[PDB]
Amino acid sequence: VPVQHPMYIDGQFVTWRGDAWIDVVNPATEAVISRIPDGQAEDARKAIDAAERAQPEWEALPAIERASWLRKISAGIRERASEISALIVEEGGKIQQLAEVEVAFTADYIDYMAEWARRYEGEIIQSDRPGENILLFKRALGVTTGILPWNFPFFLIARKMAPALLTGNTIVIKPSEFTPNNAIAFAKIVDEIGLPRGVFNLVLGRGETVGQELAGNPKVAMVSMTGSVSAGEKIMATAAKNITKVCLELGGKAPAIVMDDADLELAVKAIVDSRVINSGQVCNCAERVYVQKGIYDQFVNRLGEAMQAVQFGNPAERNDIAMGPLINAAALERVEQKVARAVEEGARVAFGGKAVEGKGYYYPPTLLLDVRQEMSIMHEETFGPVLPVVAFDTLEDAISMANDSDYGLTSSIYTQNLNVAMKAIKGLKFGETYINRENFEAMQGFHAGWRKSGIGGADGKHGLHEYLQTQVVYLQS
Amino acid sequence: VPVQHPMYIDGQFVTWRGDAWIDVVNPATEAVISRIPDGQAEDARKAIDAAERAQPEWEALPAIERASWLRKISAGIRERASEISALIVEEGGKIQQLAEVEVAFTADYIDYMAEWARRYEGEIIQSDRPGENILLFKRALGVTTGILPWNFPFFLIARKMAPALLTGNTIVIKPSEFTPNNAIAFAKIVDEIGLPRGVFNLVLGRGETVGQELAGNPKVAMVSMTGSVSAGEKIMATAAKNITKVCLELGGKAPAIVMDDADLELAVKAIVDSRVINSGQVCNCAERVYVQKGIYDQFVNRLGEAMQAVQFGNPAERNDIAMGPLINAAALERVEQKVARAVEEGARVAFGGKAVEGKGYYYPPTLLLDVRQEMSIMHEETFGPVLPVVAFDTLEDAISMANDSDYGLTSSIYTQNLNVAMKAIKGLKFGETYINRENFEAMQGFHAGWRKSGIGGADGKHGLHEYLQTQVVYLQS
Amino acid sequence: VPVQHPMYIDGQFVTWRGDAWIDVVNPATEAVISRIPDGQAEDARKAIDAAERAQPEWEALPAIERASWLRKISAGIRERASEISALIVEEGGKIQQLAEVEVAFTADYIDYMAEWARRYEGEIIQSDRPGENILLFKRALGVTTGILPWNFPFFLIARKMAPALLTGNTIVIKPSEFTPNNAIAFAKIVDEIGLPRGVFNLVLGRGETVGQELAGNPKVAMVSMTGSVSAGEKIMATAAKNITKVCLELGGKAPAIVMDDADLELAVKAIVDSRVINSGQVCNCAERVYVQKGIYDQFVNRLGEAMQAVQFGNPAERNDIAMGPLINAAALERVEQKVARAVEEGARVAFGGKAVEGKGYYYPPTLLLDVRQEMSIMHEETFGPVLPVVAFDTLEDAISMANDSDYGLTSSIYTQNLNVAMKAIKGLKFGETYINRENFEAMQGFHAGWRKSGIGGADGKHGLHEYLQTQVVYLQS
Amino acid sequence: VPVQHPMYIDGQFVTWRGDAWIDVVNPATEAVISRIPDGQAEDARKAIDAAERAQPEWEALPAIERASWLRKISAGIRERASEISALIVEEGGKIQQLAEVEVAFTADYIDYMAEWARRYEGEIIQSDRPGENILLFKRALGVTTGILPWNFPFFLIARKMAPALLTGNTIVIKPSEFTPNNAIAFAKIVDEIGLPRGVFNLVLGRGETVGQELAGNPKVAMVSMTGSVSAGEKIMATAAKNITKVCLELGGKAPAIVMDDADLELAVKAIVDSRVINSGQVCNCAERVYVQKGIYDQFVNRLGEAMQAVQFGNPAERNDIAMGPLINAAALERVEQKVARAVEEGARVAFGGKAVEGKGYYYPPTLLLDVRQEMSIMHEETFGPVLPVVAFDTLEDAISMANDSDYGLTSSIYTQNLNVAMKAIKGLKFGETYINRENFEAMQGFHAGWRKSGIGGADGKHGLHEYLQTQVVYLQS
Ligand SMILES: NC(=O)C1=CN([C@@H]2O[C@H](COP(=O)(O)OP(=O)(O)OC[C@H]3O[C@@H](n4cnc5c(N)ncnc54)[C@H](O)[C@@H]3O)[C@@H](O)[C@H]2O)C=CC1
Ligand SMILES: NC(=O)C1=CN([C@@H]2O[C@H](COP(=O)(O)OP(=O)(O)OC[C@H]3O[C@@H](n4cnc5c(N)ncnc54)[C@H](O)[C@@H]3O)[C@@H](O)[C@H]2O)C=CC1
Ligand SMILES: NC(=O)C1=CN([C@@H]2O[C@H](COP(=O)(O)OP(=O)(O)OC[C@H]3O[C@@H](n4cnc5c(N)ncnc54)[C@H](O)[C@@H]3O)[C@@H](O)[C@H]2O)C=CC1
Repeated sequence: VPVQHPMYIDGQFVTWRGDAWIDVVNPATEAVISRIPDGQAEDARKAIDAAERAQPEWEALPAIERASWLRKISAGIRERASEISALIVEEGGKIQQLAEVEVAFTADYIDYMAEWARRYEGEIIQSDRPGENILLFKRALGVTTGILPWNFPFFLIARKMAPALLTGNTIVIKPSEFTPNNAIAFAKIVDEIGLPRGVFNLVLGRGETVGQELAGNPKVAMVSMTGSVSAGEKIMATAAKNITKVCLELGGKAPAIVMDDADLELAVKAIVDSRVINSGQVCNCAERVYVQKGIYDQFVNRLGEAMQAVQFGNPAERNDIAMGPLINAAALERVEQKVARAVEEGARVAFGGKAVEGKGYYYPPTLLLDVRQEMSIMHEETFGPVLPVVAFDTLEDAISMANDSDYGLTSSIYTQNLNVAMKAIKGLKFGETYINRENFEAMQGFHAGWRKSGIGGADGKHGLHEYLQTQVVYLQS
Repeated sequence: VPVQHPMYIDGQFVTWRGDAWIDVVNPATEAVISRIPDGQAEDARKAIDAAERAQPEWEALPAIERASWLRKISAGIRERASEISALIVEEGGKIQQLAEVEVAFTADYIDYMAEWARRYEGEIIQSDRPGENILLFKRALGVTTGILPWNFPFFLIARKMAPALLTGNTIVIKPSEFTPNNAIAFAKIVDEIGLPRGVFNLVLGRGETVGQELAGNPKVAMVSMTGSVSAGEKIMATAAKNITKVCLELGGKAPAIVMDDADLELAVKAIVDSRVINSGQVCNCAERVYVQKGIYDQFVNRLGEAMQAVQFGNPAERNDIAMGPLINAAALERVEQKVARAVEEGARVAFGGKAVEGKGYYYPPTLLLDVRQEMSIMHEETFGPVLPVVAFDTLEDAISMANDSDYGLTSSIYTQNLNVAMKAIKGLKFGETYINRENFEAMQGFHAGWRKSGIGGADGKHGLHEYLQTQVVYLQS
Repeated sequence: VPVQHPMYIDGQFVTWRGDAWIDVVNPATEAVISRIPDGQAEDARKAIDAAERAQPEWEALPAIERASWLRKISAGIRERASEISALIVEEGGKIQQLAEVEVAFTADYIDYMAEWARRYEGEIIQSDRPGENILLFKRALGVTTGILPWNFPFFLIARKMAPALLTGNTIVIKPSEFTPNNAIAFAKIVDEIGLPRGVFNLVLGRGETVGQELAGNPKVAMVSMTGSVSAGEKIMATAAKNITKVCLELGGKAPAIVMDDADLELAVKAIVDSRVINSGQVCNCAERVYVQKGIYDQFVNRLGEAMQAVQFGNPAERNDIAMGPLINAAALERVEQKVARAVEEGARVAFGGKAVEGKGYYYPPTLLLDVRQEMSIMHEETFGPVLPVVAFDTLEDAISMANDSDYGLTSSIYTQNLNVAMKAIKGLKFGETYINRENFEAMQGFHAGWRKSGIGGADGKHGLHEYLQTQVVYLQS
Repeated sequence: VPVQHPMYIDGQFVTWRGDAWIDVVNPATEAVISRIPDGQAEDARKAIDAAERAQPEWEALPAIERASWLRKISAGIRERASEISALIVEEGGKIQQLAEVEVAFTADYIDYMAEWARRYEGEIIQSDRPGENILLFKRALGVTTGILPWNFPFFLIARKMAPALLTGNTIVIKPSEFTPNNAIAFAKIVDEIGLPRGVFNLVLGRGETVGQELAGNPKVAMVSMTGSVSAGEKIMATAAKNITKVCLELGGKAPAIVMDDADLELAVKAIVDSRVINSGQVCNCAERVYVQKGIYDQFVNRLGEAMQAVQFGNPAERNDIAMGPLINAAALERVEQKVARAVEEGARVAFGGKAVEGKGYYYPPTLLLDVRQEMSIMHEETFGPVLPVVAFDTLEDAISMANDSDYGLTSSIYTQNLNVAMKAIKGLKFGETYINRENFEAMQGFHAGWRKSGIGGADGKHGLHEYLQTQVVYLQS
C-alpha cells in the first residue's frame, strides 16, 4: 500500500498516534510492503494492563470453553490460509511450499493444544499426617508475554499463545519488526471470532523498546521468547529484576553424524531436504556435518551434487525453487564474513562461497570442506545456506565434536548398527536426536534446548506445563 | 577455637592460603566461634572444574548406586546428630529442639530422595510417522550449584544436593557466611564415607564473590539458591549471561486468614507454634494475620496471651525457651526500624515493640494491632517476631488483601464451612495453602513460590525433576 | 416395517439366512418395530475372525489416523442425530429430550476419545544394570468384544468402541436384543464413511448364544460388558476358560445422603432430576435415599410434591413428560413384586405403589417411607421409578448403611460443613461420590464400580488404558 | 522332625485340630521334612474374617507407617537369610546359590515396595462445570488373597503381600502344599515384629479346598495367584460368582531368537545361565529356541557343550551343581512323556532324553534338534530341563513362530542390527522382550503376561496399582 498497521489492545485495533514508523521490507526485492508503529513501553503496558483485567474471568471459564475459543481461531486461519501464506512469503522470504506448510501446521498445532483442556492433571499426594489430604492443583500463571523471531513467525505465535490460553493465562505478543504482517492477520482472526477482550493482545515495535517492557513489567508472570542468544540474554537479565519466569529458545548449531554403514542416499536427502526447508534459515537442520573416512568421498560427492540443484530466487515469482532470500542486509553480510573467515582459516570451498550482488539478499548454497572443529565457523550461527563438513575416524570423535558447542537443541545420526545408535543416543548432549531421518519436531514432542539453546521448552505435554504452576493444599481433617 | 575451616574441593579438604578470613559469630553472645576463608571466584572455579570432571562417571553409575551413596551420607548424619544440632544452635541461634528436628528431618529427606532412583520416568510418545518411535529420556543437567541462606542451613544443603546427586548431577555448594559450620560437618561426612571425588564440593565465602561465580560460570547447568529476593535478583541477572537455568526460593510474607466460624484454640496455637519454630525467623509461618470482626476481640486476646508466654534467650543455655536471638546486627536493626515506622503510621502496639539492648541480637515477641493493608510493614520481610494484625468483614476482603503482595509462597486459613474452604483455595494465589493447621511443607509436596517468591521449586517429584532435562529421540524405522 | 436387520461383518452388511428371528417391540405400545436375527456362535466367530484379520494393519496405522476415522464416525452421527434419537425413543422408551442428549453426548465422547491418539504414553525406566535401557511400550490387546444393555444403548457402543479403536484394537459388538436399532444405525455410519473392513463388527442375538461366544472365543483378548450382575457373572465365568480379560459394569443401588444442614431445594431437585433422566431407569441416580431426622419432615414433603408432578406416557407422542415406559414385561413385573414385598415388610406408601394396567409397561413414580435398611428393597435393583426413604441420626449411621451393599459404583451427599464432606468422602466405599449436585459421570472421569458393580472401568485416561497392555523391553548395551 | 505346622490367623499361630495332614517331601531324597494341615474352607474364612476386621484401621494408618512395618519384615528376613535359604533348598530342590539370591532379592523387593508409600498419586481433573472440582483418589481394595506356586515360593509371598499392605489392604496367603515351610518362616517374622493382627494371615492346604475359598469368598476384593494355567482357570471361574477381581500369572513357553549376526558366546551363555537358574524350572527362561541357518551349526554345538557341563543332584549336599531335582513325581513323569512324544514325532535327541531312576526326581539336561513348530512339545510347559531347537530362514519366520503360542509372558532375541532389534520389538507379542541378555525381570519393571500368561501383573508402579482402586469425587461449588 504500503499499509500502516495498528496494534491490537484490549479487544480492539488501536490506531497509532506516534510520529515514528518502521518500514517492513520484502527480502527478495527490498521494496516496502508495510509499516508498523515504532511502539514504546507505554503501549506494551496498556496491553499488559488489559491482559491483567481479563485474566481472572478467562481462567474462571471451564477449560473446554477456552479450547472452544482456540478452535474458532484455527478454523479462521484455515479459511485465510492462502492469504496468510502469501504474507509470510512476502515478508519472510520463504518458498511458497514451506509457507503453506507453516500455516496449515499452525492451525493443526492450535487444535492439538486445545485438546489438553480436560487432560492436564493436578495430583493427590499421600500425607504422613492422619486425616490429612495433600491436594496439588495446576493453576494459570496469570499474564504472559511472547516475543517472536522472523523465522516461522506465524507458527511461533501459536506455539506460545495456544498453550497459554488453554491453561487460563492471558497474553501479549510482539512479533519481529521484520515479519509483523502475518501477526496482524492473526489478530484480525482473533478480533473477528470475538475472543474475550484482553485475552490476546498484539503490540508492535523493536526489541530494545517494546520487547524489553514485555520482559521487565512486574505484572508479567512469564516471558516467552524465540530467537538469538544475544536477545535472550537481555530478556532474561531484565526479567531478573522481578524474578519473572522465562521460557527461551535460542537456536544453535545442529550437528549431523554420518557413519560408514549409513544409508548414503537417505543421509544426503535428509541433510539437503532439511537445510532447504526455509532457504537454509531454520534452527533444527544440520549446520555442522561430520562424516567418517570410510564413506567420506562418496558422501561429499552426492551432497555436492544435491546442492548444485538447489535454485534460489524470489519466492513470489518462482514456485520451482528450493531457496529464497535471507531475511535482511545484516544477515547477508554476516554470512559473507563467516564464509570468508572460514576460507582464510583453511576451509576448502567445494561449492558457492560467493555472495550475490543486486536486489534482495541472496547467498548461494555453499559447501565447505577440510574444515576443522577449531574454526570459528563451527561456533557461530551462519544463518545462510552454508554447510561445513568435517571428517572423523571413530564414533567417539564425532560424538565428542558434536557435544563441543554452547548449543544443545538438535542433533542427528545415520547408521544401521544397534550398538552405534544406542551409543550415540547416550553420548549426545542435546534436547533432540534424530535417527535416520530429517530434522523436524512433532507437536506432541518436547522442543527444549540444552546449554545456551534455552530455558524451559515448547510443544506436547511438557510445553503445555510451562504455562502452569502448582498450588499445594494441605487440608487437615 | 576459633577453628579455621578449609574448603572441600575434588574429594579432599583444601587449606586456605589467602590472608583474608571471615569471622563466624554466635548470635546469642556475639563471640567468635569459627573462621572461614574469604573465598574468591578462582576457588569456585576449581570446585566447578572438579565437579565437571566427575560428572560423566557419576551419571554413568546406575541410579540405585547413587542412591546407595546418598543413604551412606544420611546414616553419617544420624550418627553425628547431636554434634550437628549444637553447631546449628551455636551459629544459627535457633532453639535446641528445632535444631534437633532440622537434623533428623534432613537425614530423612535424603533417604526419601534416594528412593527416586528407580522411579523417575522418561516417556514413549506415539508418532504420526509409520514405524517411528519417539523416545523421551530424562538426563542429568551436568554441573549444578547451590547457594544457601542462614535459616535451616543444614536442611537446605540436602534439599539441593540430594535431588541433584540422585539424578546424576554433580554439585558445588556455598553455605551462608553466617552459618558455614554445619556445612563443614556435612562435608566431613561426605569425605569419611568416600563419595567419589568431585561429586560434592563445598566452597566458602561471600555472596558478591564466591556466590556470583557459582551463578555466572559457563560450566554450570543450573544455579539453585534460597534466601533474600535482592540476592536472587543478582543471581538470576548473572545467570542470564550464559542462559543458565535458575532455581530460586526467596521467602515472602505468609498471610493467615482467621474466619469467625474458626476453631479459635486451633488457630491461635497454629499461628504461635509456627512463628516460634525458629525464633520467628522462618519463611513459611504467618507474617500477616487477617482476622474478621465477628471473632476479632476473642482472637486478639488469646493470641496476645500466647505471645507473652514466649521466652527468649541463649539457646545453648536454655532448653525451656521458645525463641533465640536474630541472626545478626543488621537483622535486628531492620526489625526495630520497621516496627517504629509501623507505629508512626498508626500501628497499635499490643505487646513488645521495643528492642533489647546488650549482648547478642534479641527482639521481644511483638504484637501490632489497628494495622492497615496500606502500611509498609505489610510489604516488607520483618525477620524478627513481629505479628501485624488486620481486621476484615468478608472472605473476599481477606483473600484480596492476602493476594495483595509481591510474594506468593505460603498461605493459610481457618474455618469450618465447606464453601469457605473451597472458595479460599480457589481465590488464594500462593504455591501453598494450609487449612486448619500450622505451616510446614512435607518432603513429598512441592515448595514453589508464586510471583517474587521464586522460580522452579523444591521437594517431592517436581523438586526432583528440576534436576532433570529431556532428550527427545526420533527413531525412524 | 417391520424391517428385518442384517448383521455387519467384515466391512459389509450380511443378510441373515437363518429361519429364527427376534421381535423388537416398542415399550410404550407393545407393537413390533423391527426384527433381528436370532444369531448364533458361528455368526460371532465370523465377526471375530474378520476382526482378527484386520487388527495388525489397523494397529500399524499411526494413532492420529485411527483418530481421523473416529472423527468421521462422530460427524456421521451428528448428521443423523434426530433420526437416531427417534430410534432410541421408539425402542428404549426414553423421553425425547434424553434421547437427544444421549446422541449428542455420544458424538462428543467419540471426539474426546480420538484426542488420546498422540497422548497415551509408554515409559522409560531406570535400570540397575550399566548401559541397559528399560522401555515400557503400550500395545493394543488385539481383538475385543462389547456386549451392551438396553439403557443408554447408543452411548455404550461408543464407550467401548472409541477407546478400543483409538488404541489399535478391533472390535465386535452385540447390542441388547431389546435395543438393536440404534446399533444398526451406528453400523450404517461406519459402513458409509468406509472404515477399514473388520475393525468394527456388529452381531445380533441373545446373550446365552451370541453373547457367550463373544466372551468364550479364544481369539478375543478382552470382553467388555455393561448390564446385570447375573449376566456379568456368566460372562466372566466363560472368559475364565481362556484367561480372557474382562471389563464389566454391573449397575447397583446408588445411595444418597441428605444432612440436616443441606440445601433442601438443591437436594430434592438433584434427586428427582436424576431419577427422571431416563424414566427412572439409570444406574447412577439415587435408588436409596437416606435422610436425617432434623430435616426429615421438610425433605420428604418437598420430595413428595416433586414426584407428583412427574408425568408418564408414550415418549413419541408426548414431549412434555418426565417419564416413559419400562423396557419390557419382566421389568414391570419385578418392580410390582418388589414394591409389594416392601409394603408387606412394613414399608409406608407415600405415593404411587400401584402398577398401571394396559398397553406398554408403565409404573407410577413411587415413594416409600418408614423403610428399613434390612428390607429386601434396599438390596435389589428396582428398575422402575421407586424411591425408598430411610431416616438416620448421625453421619456415621448414613455412611455405614450406604456402604452396606454388594454394589459400589455411585454415591452422593448433601451438606455445607467442611468436616462432614471430607468425612463422607473418606468413609464412602464407592467408585464415585457426588457432592451437592446430581449424578452424571463426565467423559474425562473414571466410571468404575467397587465390589459387584464391576471390574476395570470406563471413560477418561483410565478407561482408555483398559484397552492397552504393556510390553517391557530390556535393551542391554 | 517332622514338624507339624500351625496356621497364622488374626495375629497368632493356631494349632490344627483336624485329623488330616499333608506330608511335605524333599524332592532330592523323597524324605518327609514336615507336615501341614489339610486345611478347609472354614480355616480360610477365619483368616478372611480376621483380615476384614483389621483392614479399616490398617488403611487408616498413614502410608509411611505401613511402609515402616514392611521394612521391619524385610530386616527380619535378612537376619534369618541362611535359615530360610536352607528351607527353600530342602523343599523346593533349588541349588544353594539360587535360594540365597531369592531370599536376598525378596528382602530388597519388600524395601523397594515400601518406598511407594508417599509416591502413589491420585489425580485432580479439570471439569466442564463452573466451580466444580473432580478429585480422583486412590483407595485400597480391602481384603485380598494370594495363592502361591512351588517355584520362587518365598519371593512370591512378598510379590503379593508387599504391594497389598503398602496400599492399605490386608491379606490372606496360601503357599503351595509342596513348599509351605519357607512361608511358615515368613509368618514367624511377621509375628515376631508385631505386625497388627489380621493384616497378614497364612492358611495351609490344597488348591481345591483352601485355594478355592480364597477365590470364592464374597469378602475378598481381589484374588492373586501364580502358577499353572489350569489352576488359574478354576480360580477365575470361581471369582466370577462374586465379580471378584483377579490377578494372575500363569507361566508359559518363553521363546528365544538367535540371529546369524548374533554374539554366539553371549547367546549360548544367556540361554544356559537362564535355563539353569532353578534346575530349569523357571517361567522366564527360554523353553523354545529358534536359531537361523547361517549360524545354526555353530550355535547348536556350543550350546550342546554347555549343557553337558550341567551337573545335577542333591542341592543340600552339593554346592557345585547347576541343577537340582524336579518338584515332584508327576512333574518328572510329564517331562518323560513329553520328551518321548517329541522323539516319536521326529525330534532328534542331541543330549539327555532319558529319565534317571532312583531316589528323588531327577531328569538330565536334554537337547532336542530337528524339532518342528507343529510338534506338541512346542505347545506344552515342559517343567524339566528340556531345550527344543528350531531352525529358521528369516526374522519374520522366527517372530511368527514365537508369537504362535497361547502364552505371551516373556521373549528374547540376539542380534547386532538396529533394524532387526526394532523389528523384533514391534513384532513380538509378549509382556516382556529381552535383547542380548538373560531373562530376569527387574523389581521396577512390569511382569505381565499376554494371552493365557495372565491378567493384570506384578512389580513396579503398575504392579503396585493392581492393589488400588479409584474413588472419583465430583465436588460442586
Ligand atoms: N532489530 C534490528 O534493529 C536489527 C536486527 N538485525 C538482525 O535481525 C536478526 C533477527 O534475528 P532473530 O532470529 O529474529 O532473533 P532476535 O533475537 O534478534 O529477534 C527475535 C525477537 O526478539 C526481540 N528482541 C531483540 N532484542 C531484544 C531485547 N534486547 N529485549 C527484548 N526483545 C528483543 C526482537 O524484536 C524480536 O521480536 C538478528 O540476526 C540481527 O542481527 C540486523 C540489524 C538491525
Ligand atoms: N434376554 C431375555 O430373553 C429376557 C430378558 N429379560 C430382562 O432384560 C433385562 C435386560 O437387562 P440389562 O440391564 O440389559 O442387563 P442384561 O445383563 O440382562 O443384558 C445386557 C447384555 O448382556 C447380554 N447377556 C445376557 N446374558 C448373557 C450371558 N449369559 N452371556 C453373555 N451375554 C449375556 C444381553 O444379551 C445384553 O446384550 C433383565 O433385567 C432381564 O430380566 C426378561 C425376560 C427375557
Ligand atoms: N496338588 C496336588 O495334589 C498335585 C499337584 N501336582 C503338580 O503340582 C504342580 C504344581 O504347579 P504350580 O506351578 O505350583 O501350579 P499350580 O497351579 O498347580 O499351583 C499353584 C497354587 O495354586 C493352588 N491351586 C491349584 N489348583 C487350584 C484350584 N483349583 N483353586 C484354587 N487354587 C488352586 C495350589 O494349591 C498352589 O498354591 C502341577 O504341575 C501339578 O501337576 C501333581 C500331583 C498332585
